[PDB]
Amino acid sequence: EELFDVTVIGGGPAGLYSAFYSGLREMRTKIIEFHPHLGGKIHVYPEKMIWDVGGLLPVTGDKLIEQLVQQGLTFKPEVVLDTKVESIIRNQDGTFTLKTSTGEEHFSKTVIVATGSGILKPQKLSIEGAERFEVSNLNYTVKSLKRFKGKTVIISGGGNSAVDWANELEPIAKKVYVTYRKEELSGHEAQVKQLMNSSAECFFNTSITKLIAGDNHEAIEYVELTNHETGEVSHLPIDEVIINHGYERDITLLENSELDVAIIDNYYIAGNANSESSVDGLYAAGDILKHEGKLHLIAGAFQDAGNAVNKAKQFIQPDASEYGMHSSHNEVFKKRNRELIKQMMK
Amino acid sequence: EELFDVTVIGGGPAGLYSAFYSGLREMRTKIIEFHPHLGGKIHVYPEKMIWDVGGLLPVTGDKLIEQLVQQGLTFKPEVVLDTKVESIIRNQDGTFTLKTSTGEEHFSKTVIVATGSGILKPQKLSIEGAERFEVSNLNYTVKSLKRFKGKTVIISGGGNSAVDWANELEPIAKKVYVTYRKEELSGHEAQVKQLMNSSAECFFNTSITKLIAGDNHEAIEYVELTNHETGEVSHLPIDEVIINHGYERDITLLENSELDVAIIDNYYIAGNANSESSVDGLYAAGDILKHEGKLHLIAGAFQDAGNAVNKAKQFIQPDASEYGMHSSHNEVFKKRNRELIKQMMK
Ligand SMILES: Cc1cc2nc3c(=O)[nH]c(=O)nc-3n(C[C@H](O)[C@H](O)[C@H](O)COP(=O)(O)OP(=O)(O)OC[C@H]3O[C@@H](n4cnc5c(N)ncnc54)[C@H](O)[C@@H]3O)c2cc1C
Ligand SMILES: Cc1cc2nc3c(=O)[nH]c(=O)nc-3n(C[C@H](O)[C@H](O)[C@H](O)COP(=O)(O)OP(=O)(O)OC[C@H]3O[C@@H](n4cnc5c(N)ncnc54)[C@H](O)[C@@H]3O)c2cc1C
Repeated sequence: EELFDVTVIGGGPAGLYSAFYSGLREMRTKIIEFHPHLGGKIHVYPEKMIWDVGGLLPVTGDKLIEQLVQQGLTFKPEVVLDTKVESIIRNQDGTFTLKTSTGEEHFSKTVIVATGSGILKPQKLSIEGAERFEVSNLNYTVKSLKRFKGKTVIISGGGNSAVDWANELEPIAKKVYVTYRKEELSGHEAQVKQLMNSSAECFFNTSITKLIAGDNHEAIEYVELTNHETGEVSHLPIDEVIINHGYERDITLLENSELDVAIIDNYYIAGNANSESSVDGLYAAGDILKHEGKLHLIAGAFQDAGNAVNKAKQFIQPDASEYGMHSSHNEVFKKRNRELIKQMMK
Repeated sequence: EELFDVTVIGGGPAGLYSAFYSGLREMRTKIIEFHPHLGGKIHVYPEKMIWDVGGLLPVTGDKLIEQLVQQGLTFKPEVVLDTKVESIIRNQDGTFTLKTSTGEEHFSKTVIVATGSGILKPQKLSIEGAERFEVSNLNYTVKSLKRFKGKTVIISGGGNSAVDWANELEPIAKKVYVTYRKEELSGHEAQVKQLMNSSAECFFNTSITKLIAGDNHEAIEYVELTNHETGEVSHLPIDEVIINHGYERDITLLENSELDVAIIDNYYIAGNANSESSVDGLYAAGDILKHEGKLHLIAGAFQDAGNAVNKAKQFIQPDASEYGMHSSHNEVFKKRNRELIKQMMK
């Protein structure tokens, strides 16, 4: 059949390294991700420097996502993006059937749940036809600090990530505006006092009411603002717009599944130090995995993934070795290394 | 006193990441390594490509040692190189005294044992004054493939690690010689048959009996060979000499200690999923740590190290958080990020 050895639900660090290590151990591997892009929660902070991945000199999240996606695809898994896994069923023969929000079905000998803290969607701007500018200069994350160098940015919404974004764009942007719909910027008073003594201009009881494209482009050239307590309707020229109205979560995967998988605190999968859940051949890796030695770092996701994959290989092939062969000596990389070495000699 | 918070014994991946994460959590950190150079077992294979470190695109061991050492020194720990720790003593107050082969003493609130598989020294060539040529062209490891491009190398010894080197130098070197003192090349018949089908010339019952330097330099220009069954004494011009007569191990650290530490299989530290040993404030990380979920990868060294450090911080400061703050938002990196961002904006 179309029966995979290992199917990975989720495309963040845990899922990607599962796909990678599953390929290192020569299993037919699939990875299913909700978003149209792989990478996981790091898409929430692609502009920050990341210092605590073992062996990485500091990189931005954006560059880290690049490296992880490349590593996850080394063995060319079946990649199913734009797909919400809706439920997991354990068949009587012991294999698994994954049902997507479409009803489409996937089949696997083992499943590695790497859904992290779930499906995150940024809450969209409820302005008529605002999606036109998503392809240009209407953002829901700070994709990179350089993107905003010398530009004029307005941030809609307060608190959440808003105060933190403004504080890191203040020394980079030409000007930073913040518009909040309440009275006080809903952060913690530690970082809101630096925001107000510095080069950020705040508008309270205001919201964006129309995105005005250029007569020459389709980028946002001006923005219309509206006061909720006085009533004034002003216009403002900007180079970039960033929306921060929060995130929507979807964690329904395991509730919607008929599986006696043990769950901690109504969300996390109750696992052991080897990433095993209470259902045979169903493993958890990454933020979804909870056990007494779970390390709440990206570095821990790699360990969960490797432990999960190593268990899956022996579930499928009992006489398989219990540990994967070190990459430095694994012939699985012979041809790939061949070209890399040929470039190393100039 | 000179009482450190965390002292790390061993400077490989586990030790290096312990020092880093110990610095991330703002503890006075020391790291002690036997060799003149940090890096650990990766120095045994600095010429190989490493694919399975989470988030690293394939890089050589040489480059990985570079990256790990830089990360391990991020917070400028006290680095004691060229130093063998001989024993660990638990003081009455619960702190620790580490005694070096000199008798010098180090003091710590916690110890993180990251000694891997022990102190490794390559078995030296027992030829009079052969160490003169170590600084020139007599090597005991393949430091890099490019070093040997288009060169003529003689490799002494015929063990399984001898055969592996020749097979990766065959398509790079101009010519490869292999000399073994026994009758049959004591590898496994899988790669020993590949050795003989190519441009590698083997000499059996042979060993080097004198190294002949250049009259103009002091590198080895010719090498003297001797047949152990015929008796011939031939001479051979070579560019590089590589000795592979095996390694000497030193694992006496935990036998020499009067410490009630639980040891598995007469070597490993018997730990839990949080890198705790049976002695309070004494942690183990990396290849020395054994427990049911230990991952035998560099990737696992990072998890062991992080879990150990997080436990040490709470051993030293009970009210400290049990998880270290994520690097992407940790003010401890403010000044360093300041400089990096200034370079990122051109
Ligand atoms: C703001 C912030 C900063 C951080 N900074 C650091 C740092 O500096 N260093 C560090 O080590 N860690 C950091 N972390 C932690 C790090 O983000 C997590 O450890 C890591 O992202 C967890 O990886 P994961 O793959 O387990 O989960 P995730 O990264 O959340 O990946 C889950 C993926 O699976 C998808 N998914 C979920 N449910 C489904 C479904 N039903 N069907 C299909 N796909 C689904 C999601 O869309 C997502 O793409 C930070 C976290 C946050 C929130
Ligand atoms: C040939 C080979 C290839 C490998 N390839 C891979 C690969 O591709 N991927 C992968 O993930 N893993 C690989 N590994 C495994 C990897 O090398 C180990 O997982 C890793 O080195 C463990 O790190 P460590 O810091 O725990 O131990 P080590 O690397 O052994 O570090 C221990 C350090 O402590 C020092 N030390 C020991 N005793 C003392 C003492 N008493 N006083 C002071 N210092 C002391 C030692 O000199 C050494 O520097 C490979 C291993 C080998 C042997």
